[PDB]
Amino acid sequence: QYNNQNNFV
Amino acid sequence: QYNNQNNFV
Amino acid sequence: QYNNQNNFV
Amino acid sequence: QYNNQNNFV
Amino acid sequence: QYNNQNNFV
Amino acid sequence: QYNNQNNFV
Amino acid sequence: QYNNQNNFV
Amino acid sequence: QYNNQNNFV
Amino acid sequence: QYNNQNNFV
Amino acid sequence: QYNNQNNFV
Repeated sequence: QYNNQNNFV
Repeated sequence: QYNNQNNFV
Repeated sequence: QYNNQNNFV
Repeated sequence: QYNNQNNFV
Repeated sequence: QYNNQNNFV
Repeated sequence: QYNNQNNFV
Repeated sequence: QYNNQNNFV
Repeated sequence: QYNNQNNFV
Repeated sequence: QYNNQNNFV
Repeated sequence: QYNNQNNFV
């Protein structure tokens, strides 16, 4: 299981 | 299972 | 299962 | 199962 | 099953 | 099974 | 199974 | 199974 | 299984 | 299993 999340402001 | 989410403001 | 979502503002 | 959604503003 | 949806504003 | 979709704005 | 999707803005 | 998705803004 | 996703802003 | 994701701002 590969879980990825990223936020760029 | 591959789970991906990204936000670009 | 491949799950993908991305938001570009 | 391939699930894809993207939003471009 | 291939599920695709995209929005371009 | 070959599944292909592309969007060009 | 080959699954491909690309978006070009 | 080959799963590919790319976004170009 | 080959899983690939890339975002270019 | 090969899992790859990259973001370029």
